[PDB]
Amino acid sequence: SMEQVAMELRLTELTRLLRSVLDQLQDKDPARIFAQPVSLKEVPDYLDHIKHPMDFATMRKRLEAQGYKNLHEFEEDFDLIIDNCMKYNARDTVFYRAAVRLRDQGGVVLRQARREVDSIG
Repeated sequence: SMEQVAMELRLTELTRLLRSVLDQLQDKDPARIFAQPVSLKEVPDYLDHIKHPMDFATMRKRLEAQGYKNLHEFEEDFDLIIDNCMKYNARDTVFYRAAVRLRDQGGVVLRQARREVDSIG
């Protein structure tokens, strides 16, 4: 149907906008601390601590399959990156501190993303 095409075009355009958002957030992690999944070879107990691991590569895979239907879903995954790290790692660590800085800098980006998603529809 034509309605199904139009809905698909909207999803494609959301995907474009979320790819630009993802790039902008990942620039706020210049150490690449959040770039890849925590390795279960290197942190064998990780899944005893963190039940829903997340990282920028995993989000990029979902995004390229058009697997985010709305901005809320995308933000959920970004918050997992931050929140998982702030639980597993202590305050005095470069990991925790990287997550704080990513959260604070990412807030700005996400605030305007929400306005764009609402504005363009």
